[PDB]
Order: sequence, then C-alpha cells, then structure tokens
Amino acid sequence: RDLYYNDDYVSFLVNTVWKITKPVHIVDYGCGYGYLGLVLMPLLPEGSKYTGIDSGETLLAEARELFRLLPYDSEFLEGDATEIELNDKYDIAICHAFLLHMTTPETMLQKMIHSVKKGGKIICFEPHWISNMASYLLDGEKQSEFIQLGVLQKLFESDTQRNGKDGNIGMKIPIYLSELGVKNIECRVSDKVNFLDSNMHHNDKNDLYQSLKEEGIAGDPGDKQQFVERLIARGLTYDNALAQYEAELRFFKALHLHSSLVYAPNMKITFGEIEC
Amino acid sequence: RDLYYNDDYVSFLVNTVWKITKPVHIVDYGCGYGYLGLVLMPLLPEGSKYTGIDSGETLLAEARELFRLLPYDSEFLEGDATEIELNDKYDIAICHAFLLHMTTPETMLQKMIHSVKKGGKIICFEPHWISNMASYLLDGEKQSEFIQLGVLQKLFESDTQRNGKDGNIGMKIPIYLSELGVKNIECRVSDKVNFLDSNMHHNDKNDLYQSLKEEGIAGDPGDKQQFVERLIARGLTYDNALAQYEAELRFFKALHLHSSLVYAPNMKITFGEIEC
Ligand SMILES: Nc1ncnc2c1ncn2[C@H]1O[C@H](CSCC[C@H](N)C(=O)O)[C@@H](O)[C@H]1O
Ligand SMILES: Nc1ncnc2c1ncn2[C@H]1O[C@H](CSCC[C@H](N)C(=O)O)[C@@H](O)[C@H]1O
Repeated sequence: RDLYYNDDYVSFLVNTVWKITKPVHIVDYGCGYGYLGLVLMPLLPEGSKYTGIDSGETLLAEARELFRLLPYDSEFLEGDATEIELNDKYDIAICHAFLLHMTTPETMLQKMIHSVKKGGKIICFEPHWISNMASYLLDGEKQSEFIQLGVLQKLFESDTQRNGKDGNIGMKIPIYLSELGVKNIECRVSDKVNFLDSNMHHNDKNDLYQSLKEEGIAGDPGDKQQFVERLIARGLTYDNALAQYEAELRFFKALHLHSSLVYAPNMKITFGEIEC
Repeated sequence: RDLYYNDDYVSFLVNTVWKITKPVHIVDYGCGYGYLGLVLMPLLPEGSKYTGIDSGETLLAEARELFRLLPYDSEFLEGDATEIELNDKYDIAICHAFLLHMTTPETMLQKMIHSVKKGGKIICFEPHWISNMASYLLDGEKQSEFIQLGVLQKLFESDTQRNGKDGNIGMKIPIYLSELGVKNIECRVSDKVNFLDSNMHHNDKNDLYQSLKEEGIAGDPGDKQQFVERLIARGLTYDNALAQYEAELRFFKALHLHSSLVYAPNMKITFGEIEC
C-alpha cells in the first residue's frame, strides 16, 4: 500500500480528479483480501458501499475479518469473476493488479464495464513491469549491472505471447477501454517514489527496508542451473538467461539496509466513463 | 508543458504537498525562456517573485518579452549559473531539466542550496530518460521492436561516464540532496500520461500528435552509416548501434496520426528542505 501510492495523491484522485462527492456503490474485481477497499473507502464519501469479488475462499475470509472491524459497509462475493453474474449496476467498477493475470484482458474488462451503470466509472490500477524495472537507482552500482532491461523487455513480451498474462498491461488499459467505447479516458502514473536513504537513521528507514524485502525486491535468484533453464523455457536464449541471473545475483548482494535506493513502482491508473 | 505535467497535479504539489500559502521569492536556475515560471507562478500565492538565471542572451530576451505581458513579478539574470554570485537568499530554489546538462551536478546543487534561506526549499524537476523510454506502448507493435532498452541502458550510462552529463539524474537528486544535508527529502513522479487515442476524432487529438512530433518523438534516424558510427563513438558496439538504428527506423515508420500511443514522460520531481 504505502510502497505503491502516496496517501495524499490517492485523495487527490478521489476529490480533485474524479471529484467524488456523493456516496458510491463500487465493485472490486479480484479484490484479494480487500486491498483497494482499504485504500479508497477511507477517502470516499461517507455511506459508500464496497463489494469485492474473488475466488480465493481463504482470501475472502481474511477480507471479511479485516473489514469487520472497520466502519465501512463492505461485502465479499466468492466466485469466478469471468463467469459471475451480478444483478446490480455499480457506480464504479475497479480492480488492482488483477487484469495482468487474465489470459483475455479485453473480455474481462468488457464484463466489468457491463456491471457499471450509465454515467458510471471504471478505474483500473495495473502495473507496468518494464517501466517499474527501469525505475531503479542504486547508489554505487550501474543499473545495467543488476538489471538487464533488454532481457526483461524480451522476457515479458514472450510470456504475454504465450499464456496471455500481461505484466505490462497497465499501459494498454487505455487502448482496451477505447476499443470498448469508454469515454473521457485518462491514465495517470502513481506519483509514488520510494527512497531508502543511506543518511536517514530512524525507525522509518528500517521499516521501509523491511517492506522492500517483504515485496521480494533483490531476492536470492537461487540455484543457477534451475534459474537459467527456467528462463530459457520462457523464451530466452542462454546468454540472456545467464546475464539475467548474474544481474539478479548482483542485486541480491548489493542491496542492504545501509544502501541508498530510489524506486518508483510506476503503477498505472486508468479510468474512463461509461457512455450515458 | 502540457506534455509532461497535468495542471491539476502541479497545483496539488503546490497547495497540498508543499502547502505554499505565503508569497515566495523563488530563483530558477537555467530557466531557459522561463518555462518553470510560466508553470508555477500562476499557482503560487499572489505577490510571489520569480527570478530566472540563464546564459542564453536570446533566451532571456524571449523570457522578458513573454513575462512582460504577464501579471507576475519576474526578473531574469544573464550569467553562468556555475559562477554567478547572488546577493539575496530565496525561499525556494528550483530548476527544470537543467542539472542533466551539468558535468558536476552535485556542485551546482550545492550552489543552489547556498542560495536558499534557512527553512527554505529546493525543488528539482529532472528527467529519467531510461524510465521515460520504458514508458512507451504502441498498439500493433512490440516495444522491443522500436525501443531497445538494453542498448539505451548501456548508452546513457556510457555518456554519463564520459562528459558527466546525466540523462537519468532525476532519480539521483534525492541521493545528492541527502549527501548535501538536505532535510525532509521526497521525490515524486509527475503523474502525466499522454494518450494518442486512435478512436478519438477531435482537434485535441490532432494537437497532441503535433506536440508529440515537435518534441522529436519517433524522429527520422537519418543516414544509417552516420548513425551507427555516431553511437559506436559513444561507447556502443556495432551490433548495438545497428539494433538501435533499426529500432528508431521502425518507430519512425510505425508512428502516425492514426496510431494509438501511450506515453508517461516520467519526469522526476525531487524536493527537500534546508535545515534551519
Ligand atoms: N476468475 C477470477 N475470479 C476472482 N479472482 C481471480 C480470478 N483469477 C484470478 N483471481 C485472483 O485475483 C486476485 C489478484 S492479486 C490481488 C488483487 C488485490 N486487489 C490486491 O491488490 O491485493 C487474487 O487475489 C486471486 O484470487
Ligand atoms: N552555466 C549555465 N548557466 C546558465 N544556463 C546554463 C548553464 N549551462 C547550461 N545552461 C542552460 O540551461 C538551460 C537548460 S534547458 C531549458 C530549461 C528550462 N527550465 C526549460 O525547461 O525549458 C538552457 O536554457 C541553457 O541556456
């Protein structure tokens, strides 16, 4: 949450850009444990309703227990978002890091749109891995030493061509929304930038490091052979998978609590309106 | 201007993030024709003073004529920003796409800081070419086809190692500011995303295309031989310079008025405070 979005910036989107003043009925697809709800409900007009959809039974159990303690009206539906049939029309349909797992993104977006009432809105929070990866700066190390953008670029394109899952879908949402007839389409990059400051000595700096590691940043690549073979099987040559391995190994050994790291997740927020 | 920043987002930074309520005395280094002033003065408290510094005589002539028609108190000083000696202390020292042209960024930043009064602020608007380049999506084309991130990554790192000019300095400002003792350092990514919509048929869509081209997006690479030799001389191999050429040629031929393009300049806005 606090690693991808600034609290003040999300409030900016809600109150200034989207100008939401009246309570809204929102549906969140692939809500997980209700992340997007924990982010937006506090900023939405009092009286707003939050409905999350997810197939993970355990996830919904955590979500329910989590929102049980909150003063927000929230409900969670268990079911396959690609087949679930809703009976109501919502003011806003949203999702966070959901569409990138869909083999047929456009279709799922189509379904989300159909669940929105005329004059309603659709907001998608999706990542753009390639811009995310290019948004790294490690003091004392050349980016190309621990991040092979060229290899990553080919790798993410290959995976998408295979199963269909698009890790860079965040920048394509505007186009999918356009083809689907959505109006007033606009995309925005979360303004969030994380800065692990080597000269900041405070508990907050230590907490940021913990969050970074819990997110898997600069994780151990593991067994070299399994790694190279795993990548080669995804559409990469041997010299590419190797360069990638040595790159990840370098990052694993270079990053530590005392380091200076600047990172902008580059999350993509696309929204548009449903033709009245 | 409108290609790199959203009007509402800049106002957000001024009023909500920086919370500037009292009129401020700001100095802009390498102001060019006064771009940053045309952007911030309208949003700053009435009574604010704008002072720009630049070595380009013609540039300052245009700036003066441009601000002559405006209701903002503005003055332009002609001189080398790396040697100019100011007699006053400013509330805020700023710059836009200036530090990337400095061979010794840290030193110039040091000078900017010295021109700021205790309790004052320093705001730097600098680019991050690599994240800018990775932030491209062209419908109907694979990013790796018209943009070689791997080559660009090596290329920009090489240039920096040579003359010292850093095209990716935007993400390093926080670190330079940290070493210089600046407090409350925070970086933000402009939330701007340009979307040339193939399904939008309106004069605004045509204007966006014009702006994109005037900025040099997808420009003709020119003579193949001169191009490859030019890059090789900058620290790249032959197979890299060639891949780069064919990449730029593809973009030049693929992008047109009817295309769907999504682009997030990824400008980096770093700011901090001078200890008082
Ligand atoms: N057909 C489907 N229906 C519902 N959920 C699905 C799905 N296919 C994949 N998912 C899932 O989609 C979610 C996306 S990952 C987590 C998303 C959540 N909004 C967050 O940002 O934390 C997972 O929790 C997982 O259960
Ligand atoms: N030592 C120096 N003193 C003043 N200007 C300098 C300089 N070294 C380079 N420059 C310049 O720095 C500027 C940076 S490019 C333009 C910056 C302007 N803020 C804009 O965004 O439009 C140029 O106008 C050029 O004149």
